[PDB]
Amino acid sequence: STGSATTTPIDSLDDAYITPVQIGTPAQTLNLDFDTGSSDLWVFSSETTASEVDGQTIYTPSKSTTAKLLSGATWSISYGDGSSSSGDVYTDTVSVGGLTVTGQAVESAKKVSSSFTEDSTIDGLLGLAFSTLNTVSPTQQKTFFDNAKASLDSPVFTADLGYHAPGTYNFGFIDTTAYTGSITYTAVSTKQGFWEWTSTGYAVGSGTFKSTSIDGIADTGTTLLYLPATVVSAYWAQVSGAKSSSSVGGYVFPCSATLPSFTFGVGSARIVIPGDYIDFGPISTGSSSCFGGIQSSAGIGINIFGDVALKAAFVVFNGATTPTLGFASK
Repeated sequence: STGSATTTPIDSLDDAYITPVQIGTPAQTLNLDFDTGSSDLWVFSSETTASEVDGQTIYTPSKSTTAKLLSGATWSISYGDGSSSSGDVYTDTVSVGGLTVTGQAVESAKKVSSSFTEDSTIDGLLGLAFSTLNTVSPTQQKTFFDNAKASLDSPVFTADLGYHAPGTYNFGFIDTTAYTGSITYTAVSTKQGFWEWTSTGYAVGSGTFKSTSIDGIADTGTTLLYLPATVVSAYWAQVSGAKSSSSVGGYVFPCSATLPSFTFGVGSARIVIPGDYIDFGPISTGSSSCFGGIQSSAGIGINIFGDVALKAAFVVFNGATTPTLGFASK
């Protein structure tokens, strides 16, 4: 089997992407944030505190003939941005782009933090990291990809995110028309539960490539590219007037600037992020200070190849016995 679904930016900045997911019988379609940096499929639901729902589409398990409470199971998650959610668990039929998993754990939110409430476009998350991070207790549950893997033609999914445009998530096959050149594959460590790999270096604009190992995660659930402070400082030094602002919370730059590209290494291959991908617009409406899309990871504890980096590539998440990642230009 295979599945193919379109993923769509939630706003004009590509702050996140949403993909429609069918849950239950008859289907209830919710728009989920596919997140290769976490491992819970959770949804706004009929059980979510009413004051914490503001425009999202909710899953109502009582209206699904295939929904079953997973007796005794609860979940609770905190994300790297300070947001959180928690609730109980059903099993139900979940389909993505024509690919169906029966008995998928669907984590029903009783509580969500304010950042989720305030984002009416995201009805929940679908985690695509390794199932070792799944928060369900006392019986940890598998991700949608883990449950589907055995039935897939090939044990892979691919992320093809668009710049200011829709893209595609494919399950079970590699669309050879979706990229240029060849896919370069690189080793993955699953020791932290993430799609963790080592980039071979970087370049700023037309500058020379710096060979240096940068360990990081391929994370579709993070908007920006978070890299070591040395690398980020070298990038922003090429933009006149750019500075790190503690009050804003990162590097800002004059909105009048033309940004240079940023290149990262995948083995001997190179992925070029055009400068425009690094512009996240005015820090506040009407401001002439613009927020940068490459930021320091120094306060995180890990480097994060988020959407800014991933949208420049066709990315293969290879879930074979020994997982690997693949990157191609497109």
